[PDB]
Amino acid sequence: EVLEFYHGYHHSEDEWPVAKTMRDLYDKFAEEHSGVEFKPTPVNGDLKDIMNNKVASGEFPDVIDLAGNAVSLAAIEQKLVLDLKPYIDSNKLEKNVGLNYKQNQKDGKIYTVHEQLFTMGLWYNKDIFAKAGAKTPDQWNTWDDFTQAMASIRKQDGVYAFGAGEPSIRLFNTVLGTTENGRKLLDKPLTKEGIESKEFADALKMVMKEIQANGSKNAGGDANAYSKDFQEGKSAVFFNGVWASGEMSKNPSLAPGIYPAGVAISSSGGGITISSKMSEAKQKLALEFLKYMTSDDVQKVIFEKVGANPSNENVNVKELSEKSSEATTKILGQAITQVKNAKAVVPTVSDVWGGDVHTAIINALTESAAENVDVDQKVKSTQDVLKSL
Ligand SMILES: CC(=O)N[C@H]1[C@@H](O[C@H]2[C@@H](O)[C@@H](CO)O[C@@H](O)[C@@H]2O[C@@H]2O[C@@H](C)[C@@H](O)[C@@H](O)[C@@H]2O)O[C@H](CO)[C@H](O)[C@@H]1O
Repeated sequence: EVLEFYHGYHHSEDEWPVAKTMRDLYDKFAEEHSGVEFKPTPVNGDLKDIMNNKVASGEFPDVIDLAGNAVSLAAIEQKLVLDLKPYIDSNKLEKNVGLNYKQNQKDGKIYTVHEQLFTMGLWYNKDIFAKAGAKTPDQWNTWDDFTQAMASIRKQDGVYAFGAGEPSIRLFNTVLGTTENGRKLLDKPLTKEGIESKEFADALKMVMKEIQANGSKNAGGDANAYSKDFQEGKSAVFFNGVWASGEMSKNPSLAPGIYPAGVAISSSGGGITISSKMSEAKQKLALEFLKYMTSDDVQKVIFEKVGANPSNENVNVKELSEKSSEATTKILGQAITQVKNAKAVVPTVSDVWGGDVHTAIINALTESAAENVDVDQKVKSTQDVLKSL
């Protein structure tokens, strides 16, 4: 028997050393293991496609690491996915899964566990801000402070303010969390009245206006294609998580911050997700793999080698940052501490409202960058699109 494990760590160690570290973690589990063999399969392209193509025709990949992506809602309805909570309970792994335990709980059931937490503030270039005379992220008490800082930076040439596209939903996600009503919207699945909802409409409009001011030229991509520009000093701010630290530590000009009014993103994300339709032996090896990726020793590697925030609460991130000589581990701990000490913390749209709502909002924010789009009627048509899904 073969247990197929799909992940997105396909990168050569020369393009992203983290991928190689992860792959070393996986086939070390394979060598550790009986009558069922573990087979890691690195996916080049969309991980959601592997899942969704199997969900159609009523199946599921044996094991998939969704890497922050949300579980298919159709997969849960058809119970293509195993409930992980009994095994966690049961093997005393509440602390090992950390934030996943409460946040990935859907009616007392856990369908996915992310070994790396979706801990997300933002990144900014200290030199570009200083030169523009722009308020740094710690000075952004309101949305208007952020937009005024962005306007100042655009008065300089050679640099654009920020990358828009996928990163622009992080602005929507956090600006919604600026009021109590917006925060409770992100506590439940999305409803028609929630879409409509002055807070939902205002957030949409604020961000779209800023994305349009940011320029249509600067909305053609995802976070991965904006990272290079930021490392090279071509942009002022970069909306990505703490896990960016390894790529970020190379340029000492760039620093962690969080979003206006002291808001940060703190969610689990989708992670290790396992099929319901397997023999007893490969189901228990798959749960053994969850146990492994979530163990004390692996999570130390998750923090120290992989520059990410571990799900395991037994790993002392601060003390490890304390005793490290690594620049990566230093700003990693700094970035995590900022999110942990945010005035308000929100989950990702993807986690709470699902992958479809995530994608629809990203598309609408991207489309709004076009110079000929009226923001008011775009907001209205965006909320028209959300109600239908
Ligand atoms: C769902 C989502 O918004 N994912 C974005 C995000 O993903 C990264 C985080 O989930 C991080 C947590 O520490 O783990 C990273 O592995 C993950 O990166 C992505 O997934 C892995 C498996 C690889 O395929 C990576 O190349 C891929 O980026 O952040 C990235 C940018 O850092 C993207 O915006 C993702 O869309």
